[PDB]
Amino acid sequence: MQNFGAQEMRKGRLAFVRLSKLETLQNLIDKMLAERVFNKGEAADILESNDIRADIARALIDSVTKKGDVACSLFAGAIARQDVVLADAMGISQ
Amino acid sequence: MQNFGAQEMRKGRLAFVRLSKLETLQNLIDKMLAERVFNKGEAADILESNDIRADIARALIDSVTKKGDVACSLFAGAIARQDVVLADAMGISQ
Repeated sequence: MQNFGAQEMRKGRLAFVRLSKLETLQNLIDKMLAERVFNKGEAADILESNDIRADIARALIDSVTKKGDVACSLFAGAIARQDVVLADAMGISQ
Repeated sequence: MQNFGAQEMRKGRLAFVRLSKLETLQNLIDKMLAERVFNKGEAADILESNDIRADIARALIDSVTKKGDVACSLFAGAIARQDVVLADAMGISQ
């Protein structure tokens, strides 16, 4: 441990949100599962960010589609090379 | 090369939003940058509007803070062991 309470964690919040790397966040969450601070449901919730994920997907595919057929065709080739199942669900050749 | 234009891309839109993994999405953004489909400004619009990392960080530190001082102290201990810059910025000594 360290002697560092909730008052001190509130004062450190902005730095933590700004500066923490994603790899650090995943390890911290695993460490709080190992210490029994989190149960699996809580860790799952913290990790889940499907709404932002889907919003990234909308922005990406909408930016591609606006550029027309040649961009869409490059995009579809790249999807096939990245995830075969997603390509197949979309109608893309593999 | 595929011939997979905008029409087909719109018909696969809902599958792409629901089924894409986050790592796929980040890879595709890099690929579309590589292919000169995007300029650096476009690839950053997509990502900077939708920071999953910041979302995970806020949910994490707020779960810990609400559990009180022991949990906060364990959390601070693990931060110090992970990232010395984060630890220094938040007031944690190491």
